[PDB]
Amino acid sequence: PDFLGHAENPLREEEWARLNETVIQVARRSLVGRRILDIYGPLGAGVQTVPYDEFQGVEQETAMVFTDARKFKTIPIIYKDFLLHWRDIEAARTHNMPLDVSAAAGAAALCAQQEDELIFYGDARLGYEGLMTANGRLTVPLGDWTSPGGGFQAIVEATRKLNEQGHFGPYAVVLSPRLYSQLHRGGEIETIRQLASDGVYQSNRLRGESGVVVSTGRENMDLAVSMDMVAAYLGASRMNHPFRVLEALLLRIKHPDAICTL
Amino acid sequence: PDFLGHAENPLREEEWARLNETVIQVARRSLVGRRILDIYGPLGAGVQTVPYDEFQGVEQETAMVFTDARKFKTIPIIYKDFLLHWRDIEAARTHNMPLDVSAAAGAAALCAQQEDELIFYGDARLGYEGLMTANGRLTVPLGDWTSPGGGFQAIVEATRKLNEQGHFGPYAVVLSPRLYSQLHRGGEIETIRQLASDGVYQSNRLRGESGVVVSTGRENMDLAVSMDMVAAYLGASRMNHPFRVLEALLLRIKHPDAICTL
Amino acid sequence: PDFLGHAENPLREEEWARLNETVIQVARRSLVGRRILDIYGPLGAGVQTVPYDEFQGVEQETAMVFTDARKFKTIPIIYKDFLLHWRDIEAARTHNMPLDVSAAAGAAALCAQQEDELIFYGDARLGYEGLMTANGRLTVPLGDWTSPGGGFQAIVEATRKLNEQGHFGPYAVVLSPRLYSQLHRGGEIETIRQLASDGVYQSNRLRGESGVVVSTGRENMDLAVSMDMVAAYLGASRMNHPFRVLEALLLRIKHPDAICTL
Amino acid sequence: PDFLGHAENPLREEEWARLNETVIQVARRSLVGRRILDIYGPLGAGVQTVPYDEFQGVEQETAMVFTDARKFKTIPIIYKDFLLHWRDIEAARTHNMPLDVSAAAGAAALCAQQEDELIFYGDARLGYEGLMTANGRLTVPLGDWTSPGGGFQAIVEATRKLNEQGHFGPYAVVLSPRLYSQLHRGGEIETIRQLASDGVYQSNRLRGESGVVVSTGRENMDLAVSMDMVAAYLGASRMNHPFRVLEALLLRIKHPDAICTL
Repeated sequence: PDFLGHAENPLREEEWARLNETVIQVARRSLVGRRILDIYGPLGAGVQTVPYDEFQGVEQETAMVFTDARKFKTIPIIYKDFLLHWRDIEAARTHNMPLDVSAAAGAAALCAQQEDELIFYGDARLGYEGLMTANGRLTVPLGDWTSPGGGFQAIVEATRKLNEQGHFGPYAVVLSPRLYSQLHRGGEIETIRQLASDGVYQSNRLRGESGVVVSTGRENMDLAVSMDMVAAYLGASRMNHPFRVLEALLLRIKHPDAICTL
Repeated sequence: PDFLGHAENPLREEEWARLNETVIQVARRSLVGRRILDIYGPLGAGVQTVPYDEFQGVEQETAMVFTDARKFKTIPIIYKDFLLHWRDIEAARTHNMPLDVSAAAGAAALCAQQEDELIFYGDARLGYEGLMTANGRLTVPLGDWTSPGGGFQAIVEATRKLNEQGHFGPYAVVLSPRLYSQLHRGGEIETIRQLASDGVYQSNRLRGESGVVVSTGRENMDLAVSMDMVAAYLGASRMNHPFRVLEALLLRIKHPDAICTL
Repeated sequence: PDFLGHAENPLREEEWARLNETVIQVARRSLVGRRILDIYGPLGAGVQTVPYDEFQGVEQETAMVFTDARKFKTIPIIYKDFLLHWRDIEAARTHNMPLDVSAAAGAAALCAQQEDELIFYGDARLGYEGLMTANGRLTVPLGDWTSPGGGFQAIVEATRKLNEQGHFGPYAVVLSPRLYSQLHRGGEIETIRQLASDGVYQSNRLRGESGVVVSTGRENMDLAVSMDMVAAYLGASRMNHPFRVLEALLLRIKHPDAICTL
Repeated sequence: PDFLGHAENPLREEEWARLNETVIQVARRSLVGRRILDIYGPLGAGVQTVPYDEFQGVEQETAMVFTDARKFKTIPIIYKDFLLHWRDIEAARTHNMPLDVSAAAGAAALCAQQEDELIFYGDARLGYEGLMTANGRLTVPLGDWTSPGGGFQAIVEATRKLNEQGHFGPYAVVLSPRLYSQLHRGGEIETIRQLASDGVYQSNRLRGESGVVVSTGRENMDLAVSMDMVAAYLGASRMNHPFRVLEALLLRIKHPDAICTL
């Protein structure tokens, strides 16, 4: 039975691994920032604060007191809860029928949307900054995208001004849906991907007529992931089984002038 | 100790088996419908819906689409909660003294009363029907039971009219307490048990001056039991241990004209 | 799978044995003639004709030709068909859930009703006789059963006249429902069971205000059962599985004056 | 010989596996909904009903009765019959020559056409809904597709309105042949595949000047496949061998506002 008491493990090893791979594949399919940002590895669930800066480095009958000049920030956690019926779990095992993980997929999609929202825009009340709200970014006037080549000229101007401060490298462009739906002239996206070697992507979190061009590289910006998106058991409730899809991560912008918004 | 942390199993194997047999014996002692109904086996906790009908059975350059004409209904669950103190459980094991299962017995009795109520009368809002509320039943005018033989004549009339549609077989009679308390003439119940071979029983769920005669048989009516009455651990609360006596079952009336109410 | 082709055995050994025991128990619960008749054993499915009489027993330059004076009669077969869905059988095995045998139970009940009808009344067009239609039976005028002891006096008269031809022995009485529903005076059935040692039974096949008293014994009447009631597979149809509950048996009345109808 | 009697298996293992792979490849080549829908696994032939909703989740001297609020629907079966001559099967084995499976291929193609018809349009008499007939779908006025970019603008409007309710994600567009034959301006399909990441497909079941855009994901819509398309033996007829290509599946639309028809 295994349903007549509180359980350490309500699902079998294969059921947990089908819940985890579904969560991971939904996250990979719905996340856009992981394709333009470098990951500072999976640090571990025990890591709570990370340095937001780079380490620079620095007696007469008195000892010296050395304190790190680097600033530290705590890693936020984004989570979403869902529930599984116990009779459905009993049906998976005794009938030998697959388990439905639609609730887990929906929770993972919502958590991945929240992650991209946090990456592109910060919070302004917990101290977190985003790519579109960082201080020091380079901002270029927008141009008429309806004309053939207006978006190309805007990207050229953005690239040139981002170059003028010593940031070149492969470039990555992320555009709002309202800008992305104006590239209908033909293969006009392919003549912007030749200036953006890392890629041109569409982000639904971007609001209004806005886009961003970033000079990629670990020296400019990282995504410190304390723990990757995963599903965890919150303990049985009233015979039913609640689970939580959670991920802990932070965005570190070390060179705020490597970002150029439109 | 085993009380200093959350537990998979707060009771020992013998304690669980003394809780389960007490629940089963209370259910058997307090249930009347299991003596007049045939059980469609213990289907399992994974079974959630069952067919309410019997399977009857049923190209030109086009494939055919076959859908079952049988109707399906979901199996209801009846449950009752009780609580066990942790110090009392510690006293069972360390003092080697029996455990008190009075709360479990009371919960089982309440759940068995609810089961009989659901069997005899449906719900009318969740779609469930009962023996006294089914459409198509055969209803006979009642007679004066105070006179000697009035109940016998009522049962004879009920039997004859139930016969007139091809339903004979061993007959089972279930009477309300107010009808059962009117058989004081002597061994008058024993001259009705000779017409009802399956038995004459008393049911406290029956309301008013009412009774029922059923032509027993799997072809006429079944009691699909997804899972038998059992006690399950709902997880530790604040050091204390809540348990739930639960049973999942449904009543299937396939020949509604095999039932005759008084 | 085992459902992707025509099958020798659609059910497992345990499924066949649960179909067979259900058929047998329904037959035993619904048959009344097997309690008053002696069985001439299970002869076998290969037996088609049986002698209807008892063997009594019976040269000048010419051989003699001996032909048995016993008459022979062919054993009738009573059958009823039902159907099982293939998806339900697949659900029994893969889900490990019990199989529903309600159709088999209904077919067995109908076949058992037909058997009792054939036993009590013959056919008159295939040559078969019954207990209530045999030539030579002893018939006694009926009496008013409403009066206290009228049925007892009728049975006494029947017993005395059945005695007057050398037939005593344990007596067996079978009454119609309309006669059986007139024994409400009290334990009046128990004062007739003291004259009928084999038993007083109720038969729904008997029509009108009629009953029968038989002097039991193999020398007077037998029930030759070529094959007992059993379920057989008629071969797959269109993915679905038809089965047949069948029984082959005949009633042999060797002393027609050992039967007394009311 | 093996043709002189009824057979469990008229074909050899390799012949069955060449009949099954041909059926599967025809289904894969002729099915379009399996490329835009997520499959709720092969549940098994024993599964007959599935929940059409998502599980949400929910004493005083009285037990509580809990009934699932989820609605259940039965899984339809689509089948097509074909026939194989016995002399042709004998020729496959004794001559060691390949077997012709053209009839199986045709039956699989017809069954796959019926599956797509059922997916896109329901039945309206058995309770099944489709992508083009669901209640709650988002419907956008159509535009002149002859003009260069009219289809692109229609898809942009559909995407924006489907976005306005919280459904973004990879988008999948399915168009009727009469709409698909109007993309002759050049690589205009490739500038709509940049807004539909899951793909733009053509469906012959769509009628008139109609198309659909769906926000893919298990949380929005699934295709519960009880059993995949397979060929089964219906039993020998008159020396000849009939087979049936059958598939049991249902479409589950849990978020009807994730669908936008043109």
